[PDB]
Amino acid sequence: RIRDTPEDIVLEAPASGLAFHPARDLLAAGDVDGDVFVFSYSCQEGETKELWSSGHHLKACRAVAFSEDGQKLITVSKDKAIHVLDVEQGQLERRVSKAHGAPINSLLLVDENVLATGDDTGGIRLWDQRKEGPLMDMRQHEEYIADMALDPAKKLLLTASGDGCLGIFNIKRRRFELLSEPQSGDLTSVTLMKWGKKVACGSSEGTIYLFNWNGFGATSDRFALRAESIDCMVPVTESLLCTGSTDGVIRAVNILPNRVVGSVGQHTGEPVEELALSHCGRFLASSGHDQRLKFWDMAQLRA
Repeated sequence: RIRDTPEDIVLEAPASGLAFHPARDLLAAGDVDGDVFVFSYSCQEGETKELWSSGHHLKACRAVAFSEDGQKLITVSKDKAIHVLDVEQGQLERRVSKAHGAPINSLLLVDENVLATGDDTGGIRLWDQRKEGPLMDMRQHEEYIADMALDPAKKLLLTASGDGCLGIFNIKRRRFELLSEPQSGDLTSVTLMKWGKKVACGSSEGTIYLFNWNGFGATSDRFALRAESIDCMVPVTESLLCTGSTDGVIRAVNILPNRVVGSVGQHTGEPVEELALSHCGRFLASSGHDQRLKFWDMAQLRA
């Protein structure tokens, strides 16, 4: 009998890296040991299987992303390397060792050639797969790069840091633009909302900060959740996003009107590490310190 969502995936180690394939029912995870798994998921009971694993990283895999063409999975690690794996069978195509001088925490694919990486000391690098060495090396942030987001127009890279600042970098000019005023909370998460008009940042105090597009110096608005922290966010619509917190609860949050819509689900009393949205829009995945990937029905929520 086929369910509304795929069954839970049980892991041997908790995963901070999580991403959905842009055209196939595949979910990638990277774990605290450094291993990388790709799972073929299905709403049919018992039909969700491990497709492949890759154990090439030497330390914790902090982030993973599928290329837009669906052929590659790019991964970054505490081992200070970037990996490029083939989606067919997880074969390592490329390892860039000592890509940063510190552990890498964040990864964003700009286009088929260009990507950004963020490290635990706040360093940003931009890469082109066609060119040896970084396009840009920018160290204005003072603390870890938690998360990054991309201008729809692909001109600006937005960074959320533990230093409490939103960072702005110009990809095309290869330069630093500005750091926001620092917030009291560490900025754990950054996502574009309202057709690219608003930047929403989650904080270590359980606050969502809003910035206006091209008003990046200071917040235009803010509101608190009834949660000690927000540690991950993913947009579901132009007005709805989902948050994960250290209390293990996944919340649906509306933006302007700023309102918590409800709890989507929980990893009972275990921190939520990361969220991702299926290429079809139907499923939210959450990765928890309970060592589970859980799938949530977004059709229910989108109404």
